[PDB]
Amino acid sequence: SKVSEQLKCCSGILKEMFAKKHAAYAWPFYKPVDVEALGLHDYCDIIKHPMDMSTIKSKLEAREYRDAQEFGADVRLMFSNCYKYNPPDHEVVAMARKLQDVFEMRFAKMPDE
Ligand SMILES: Cn1cc(-c2cc(NS(=O)(=O)CC(F)(F)F)c3ccn(C(C)(c4ccccn4)c4ccccn4)c3c2)cc(NC(=O)Nc2ccccc2F)c1=O
Repeated sequence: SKVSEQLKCCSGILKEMFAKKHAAYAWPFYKPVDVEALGLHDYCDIIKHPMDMSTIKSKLEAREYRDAQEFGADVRLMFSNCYKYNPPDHEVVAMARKLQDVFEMRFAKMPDE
């Protein structure tokens, strides 16, 4: 099915996002932001739907995403939360932009038929 194939591409993109070659900028997105350990007392107030790569991985496996668009929405939610909460000069934002570039360039090759 077109959907099965799209999901495989999504699985491949997320696997690449976890790969050692991208770890220097991907690592802060591997798991949910630990608001307690980082002392981000206002994070929950500011961000309504936290998202991270391990959460996306778990959702893909459980077959939560019906298609590439649903999967893409959660990847873009992860980056948007970073752009929303952090000051634009924060290092983590620079890292988000590098990981988003890897994501967008490969997600743009999604099979179209
Ligand atoms: C998506 N996301 C993720 C994180 C984040 C998560 C971590 N680990 S984790 O367990 O949570 C998730 C996991 F496992 F995947 F890695 C660590 C461990 C160390 N750090 C540093 C040293 C740091 C600095 C620069 C670049 C990268 N890492 C750190 C320490 C203190 C304060 C900031 N940064 C982390 C940062 C923070 C956000 N935002 C943010 O830290 N904002 C902020 C902090 C202080 C002042 C102003 C701010 F805007 C955010 O969005």
